[PDB]
Amino acid sequence: TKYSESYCDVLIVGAGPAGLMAARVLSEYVRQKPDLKVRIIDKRSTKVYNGQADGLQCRTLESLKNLGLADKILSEANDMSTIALYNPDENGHIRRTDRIPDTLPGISRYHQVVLHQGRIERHILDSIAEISDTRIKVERPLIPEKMEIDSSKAEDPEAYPVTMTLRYMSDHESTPLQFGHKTENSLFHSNLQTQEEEDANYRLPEGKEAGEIETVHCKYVIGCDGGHSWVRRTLGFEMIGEQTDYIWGVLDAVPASNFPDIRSRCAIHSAESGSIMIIPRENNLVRFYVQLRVDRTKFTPEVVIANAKKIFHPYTFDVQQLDWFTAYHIGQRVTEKFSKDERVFIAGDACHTHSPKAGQGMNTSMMDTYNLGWKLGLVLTGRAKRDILKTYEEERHAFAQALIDFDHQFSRLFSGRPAKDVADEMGVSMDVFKEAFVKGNEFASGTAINYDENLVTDKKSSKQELAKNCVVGTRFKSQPVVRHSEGLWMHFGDRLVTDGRFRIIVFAGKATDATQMSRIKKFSAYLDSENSVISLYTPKVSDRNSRIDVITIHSCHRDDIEMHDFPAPALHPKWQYDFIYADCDSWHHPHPKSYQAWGVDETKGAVVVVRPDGYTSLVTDLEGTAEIDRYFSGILVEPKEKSGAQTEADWTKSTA
Amino acid sequence: TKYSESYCDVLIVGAGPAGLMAARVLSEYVRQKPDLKVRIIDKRSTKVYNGQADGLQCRTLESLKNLGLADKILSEANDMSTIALYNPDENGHIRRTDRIPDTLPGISRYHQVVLHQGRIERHILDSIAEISDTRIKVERPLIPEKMEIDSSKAEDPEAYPVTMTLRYMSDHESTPLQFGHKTENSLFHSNLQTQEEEDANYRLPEGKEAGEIETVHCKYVIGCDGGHSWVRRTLGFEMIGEQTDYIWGVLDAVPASNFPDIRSRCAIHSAESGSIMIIPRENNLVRFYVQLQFTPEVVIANAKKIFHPYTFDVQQLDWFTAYHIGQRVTEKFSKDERVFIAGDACHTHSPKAGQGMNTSMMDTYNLGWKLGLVLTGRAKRDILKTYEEERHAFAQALIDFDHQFSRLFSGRPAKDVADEMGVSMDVFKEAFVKGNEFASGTAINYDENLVTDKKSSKQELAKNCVVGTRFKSQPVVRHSEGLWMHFGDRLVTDGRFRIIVFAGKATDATQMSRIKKFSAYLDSENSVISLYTPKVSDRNSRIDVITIHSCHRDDIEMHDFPAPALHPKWQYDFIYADCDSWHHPHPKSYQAWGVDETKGAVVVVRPDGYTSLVTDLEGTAEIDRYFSGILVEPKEKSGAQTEADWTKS
Ligand SMILES: Cc1cc2nc3c(=O)[nH]c(=O)nc-3n(C[C@H](O)[C@H](O)[C@H](O)COP(=O)(O)OP(=O)(O)OC[C@H]3O[C@@H](n4cnc5c(N)ncnc54)[C@H](O)[C@@H]3O)c2cc1C
Ligand SMILES: Cc1cc2nc3c(=O)[nH]c(=O)nc-3n(C[C@H](O)[C@H](O)[C@H](O)COP(=O)(O)OP(=O)(O)OC[C@H]3O[C@@H](n4cnc5c(N)ncnc54)[C@H](O)[C@@H]3O)c2cc1C
Repeated sequence: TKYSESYCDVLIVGAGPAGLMAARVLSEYVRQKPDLKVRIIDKRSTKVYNGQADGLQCRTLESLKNLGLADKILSEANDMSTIALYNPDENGHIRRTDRIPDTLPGISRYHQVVLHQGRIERHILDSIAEISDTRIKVERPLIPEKMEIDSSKAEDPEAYPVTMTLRYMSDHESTPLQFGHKTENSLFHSNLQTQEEEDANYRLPEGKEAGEIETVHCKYVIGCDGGHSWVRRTLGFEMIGEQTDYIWGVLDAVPASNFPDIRSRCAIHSAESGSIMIIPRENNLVRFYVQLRVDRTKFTPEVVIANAKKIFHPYTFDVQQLDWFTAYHIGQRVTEKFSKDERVFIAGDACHTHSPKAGQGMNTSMMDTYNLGWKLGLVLTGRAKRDILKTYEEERHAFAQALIDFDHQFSRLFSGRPAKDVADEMGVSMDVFKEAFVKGNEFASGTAINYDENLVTDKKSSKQELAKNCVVGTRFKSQPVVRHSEGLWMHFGDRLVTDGRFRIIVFAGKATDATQMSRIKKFSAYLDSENSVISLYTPKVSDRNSRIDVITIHSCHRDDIEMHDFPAPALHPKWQYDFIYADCDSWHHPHPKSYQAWGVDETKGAVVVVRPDGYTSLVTDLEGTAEIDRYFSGILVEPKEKSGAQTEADWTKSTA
Repeated sequence: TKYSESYCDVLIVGAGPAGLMAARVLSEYVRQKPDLKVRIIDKRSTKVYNGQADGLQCRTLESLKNLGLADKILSEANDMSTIALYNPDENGHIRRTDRIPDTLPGISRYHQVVLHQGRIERHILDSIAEISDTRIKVERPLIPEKMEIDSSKAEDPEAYPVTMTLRYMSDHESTPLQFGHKTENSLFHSNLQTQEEEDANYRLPEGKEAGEIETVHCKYVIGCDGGHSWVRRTLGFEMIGEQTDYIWGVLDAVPASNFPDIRSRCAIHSAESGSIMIIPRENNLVRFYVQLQFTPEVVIANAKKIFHPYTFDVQQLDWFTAYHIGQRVTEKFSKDERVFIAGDACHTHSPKAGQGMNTSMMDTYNLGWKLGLVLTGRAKRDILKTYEEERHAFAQALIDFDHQFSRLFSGRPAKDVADEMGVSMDVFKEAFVKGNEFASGTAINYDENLVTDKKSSKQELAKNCVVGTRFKSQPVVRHSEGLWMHFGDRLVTDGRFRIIVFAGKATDATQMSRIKKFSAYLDSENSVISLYTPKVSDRNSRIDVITIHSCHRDDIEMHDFPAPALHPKWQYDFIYADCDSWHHPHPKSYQAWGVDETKGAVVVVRPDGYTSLVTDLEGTAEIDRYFSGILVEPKEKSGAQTEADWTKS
């Protein structure tokens, strides 16, 4: 009945974790250039709880911290702390054989935590509201009906190569089934749903007046539409993998059990009834993953509870209150392609589906659009070349394959029967299981990713040895530093606010040394010069740390050198105190030995280039200014009016 | 005139930090007994929005944490970290001669932080609304005109001995602060901002008209009306002390300076122009206390002289004031234990160690729980005497400290070794370092009194848990999942007393015998748990019994401790361990608490977080006697524990 037409820079299809992270990242570029139009749609109402996830891993939290979202999430989430392993003994009774750390010591300053997905979303929704000044909001219930891509306009910055036809649904079309169960349940969301049903349930019924069918001309489209992604199926992107018939059930409940480790993360392998994974949650809840075509109507809590009782034998297990529940089969799926012309992208469950044994979904799916987001943002504001969009798929698809590989094995070890004795070859070795879990915990933290050389990751021009624990292509790891301004001891990763800027981390080394200070001054003379990356890439009369943020971490105690002993304003910006940090001893903490943790020489230092994303992309010395120019030349687009050579007088000397 | 009459349990005059903290603590007793009527009024139309008090010290933050208000505050406040001391050369040039820590290492897990008073107020206002489920609201602008006290009714529980006559003020009769609420650029609004903005409109409680005069019959009145207190003046309590001729100015600004330590806390003694104290704040602001010889320009001119030769300009100005160096304190804090005073109303001093808001909230944090327990029929009225016994001596020590410190800060630095009129910079440094212990608020030691029992304690069983001092937090490992945490986070301030059971080496058969015997006491018909928890109420709801043992959690289970006495049914915030964990070494917390690792001890902590009794597992008679002098037995006691051990099938 109503036919409409409009244009937009980005269309995000799906407002789950992936889609919302995409919106949150894009919001920053929308605030810098308010003409940009970024829309995000969902086809579901908010009346049926639409979520299922609860775990946030180490690198997700470091990233959320850089988006200003971690402290609010951390004030409510639960740190499970320990993984207690339970398996049958001589007589087949389950007992605790071991305990391993839920997060690996030293891997990150943030530990994995768990929290209701709806609270995670709310926090991301508030941030989007703030960063976009309420301008970007989820539109629902809306659903794409057609997608037409003109591959001949793909490299044209003025074109709108993707035409999306959206249908405005009815409240009833947008409401998912609940299969007759009283308890709020996300068996709709569940992966037992079929993509057929996913499309069939939100379909314009028969007595059918689409309320409105909108023709949206888009520069870019991001498909964050889940497991059965319609965006993926319409691009023709196959998905390799096959679903087992191992079936598990999920209970979010306030338990009433004598199980000694009911409040700890646990793995329970029973002799013959299946496994359980306990995920202790906030506010007295505990999540239970209980091992059990399937008729979802008959899939009740009761069936799941009866099976959990068998697995817990001889400990007791009862539910005091049940908030939600689901079911899922064990299966792994991945696509080979994440992009169609670097115009239509898929992210999140749309690209990779797997079991929840290591709670990786929401994590990986937000990290996908955290990666894509800054690349799209720089492209959209005219700051970076379109070729950086190829790095999305280059970096994230290999990661999804490694994710599916890890889940493939971990889910099967988790779902198999434990070996009775050593001769029982077709049982699961509990020692192999422990080994897989410990090894899986490094991968599952999200902190071990190493991106292969690409347009925004330059290994070839790097002297890696100058910063040995700052491996190009890996996340720039936070380490404690002492802010020079007042002596505040802090995690340096707090300083890397994600807002589209690249960083140049200047490890000034032993700045009191006359020879080292000569190198530092020469580097700052480069920075101040007419054609440095600072002068070239920061728009005329804009702040010189507004595109490329130049931060100095030195090796001296702050009693031995002043901030004004560093070049001003190249390294010591006028009346600004978030630029000079020190690897030294402080009132409440010992010398953190951060240069050493970063693998950098304490006397000579190094220069490390970090992406907007927080991933190290270049490692050189203070003399490697040509490698810095070349790195930025292949990525950034020069503003129409450049800042040019630094013309301000040293503010620390100047009399007023 | 419209006239009205009503009754209330507590009337709080003054909605500054003191009053708000009183409302916040009383809110909990109101939630437990919703008939209680607690009101809080104020003569200013709106809350403060800028400047004024800005310092939060260690013990305040520990307490705020126990009230669920520290993390919100910490997410915005600034930790000044260092104090840089500057004094003149031989040629009279100011230079940095030293740096000392802003918070003393090891003194607390919280460091002093700074954040203006409007933010604090916002936060205690939101807490109040949440705990009291919006029932307790600041009524403003209203002002008392008369107070009549009937001392012959002081000990009658049913009486309303204090009659307050209140007047509803009009928008234009209330005096607004010059640096008021500032609308936020943009369309986006968080709730702080939204709350801030409605708070910024004049607005009598509903139906009330400016001019309306209300006669309020009160059981209790708390005057938190500030340095010029109308309540203290009406009570006739003399503000004893002297006001010097030293005058200082204050600037809350975004500075434009080449001073190297502009973002650090600093003390600057200039040769002949006076002193400066720099207090580096949140969001690029810096607070400057500038000694004068009025408007902001006069204060800037003087700061330029003191900073010579460094530059000093103001990029933006958020607030400003001037005051005189002076100290004043009352001898009494209470009239019949019916009308109390708290905060600046009892003690005023210079802001050199930003003690005002800190001490004032600690006053009503102390008074509050005592009033709360009396009002809910849980404690006897005699505990109210301990407010004044504890807090007035502290106010006297505060004025004594400020008396000396403000004078050292406002004097001209000694040129020579012979310059005796001048201030010795070495004496100054000593005073500051020694002042920092006091100013943390963590060294208070209350004298023996009804709620603090030193005589019946065996202090040696817990040597760093000195009766009368705050029960210091120490890292522990929650046994349920192995979470490493500060144990003080567990002492939620909500009116409960704690019994901290240091179970010691629980795997020892002899030690477990003592533990079980203690738990048999707890479960017995006449224990403090059975006597003081109402029939069918949770047995940790009045006296909260927490167990901290010395074993690793791989060596003993939670269900090896008596259930439900020490291991409550399906509840996992009771058993903690002094052990090694995944991310931290063994904290050595028993040793930090000065408690024997094998034998343990039993420490009783007040609702307030102050230790009040130290004994051993056999000292059950001392525990009974301690609680019998304080608590009132409910009409229907819980009696002996009758639940089966829930851990056994
Ligand atoms: C039981 C269970 C527990 C899990 N636990 C965890 C855990 O703790 N940690 C973790 O990281 N992961 C977990 N996962 C995985 C995680 O839930 C998903 O991987 C994650 O939600 C993927 O997010 P997404 O944004 O890509 O897609 P989804 O979360 O599926 O969201 C897609 C969104 O797009 C919408 N949509 C779909 N089709 C259309 C359309 N055609 N048009 C418009 N909108 C559309 C939706 O209605 C939906 O809001 C768990 C999964 C399950 C099954
Ligand atoms: C103008 C000013 C400037 C200050 N500057 C500083 C500074 O630079 N540094 C520093 O550390 N501290 C400063 N303080 C001191 C500090 O703010 C207090 O120590 C702290 O707020 C604790 O005080 P209080 O709660 O007891 O009283 P206050 O904070 O004074 O609050 C008293 C409240 O009661 C009200 N009131 C007063 N009379 C009546 C009445 N008759 N009826 C009803 N309500 C009434 C007021 O409107 C006020 O809201 C300043 C205080 C003032 C008032």
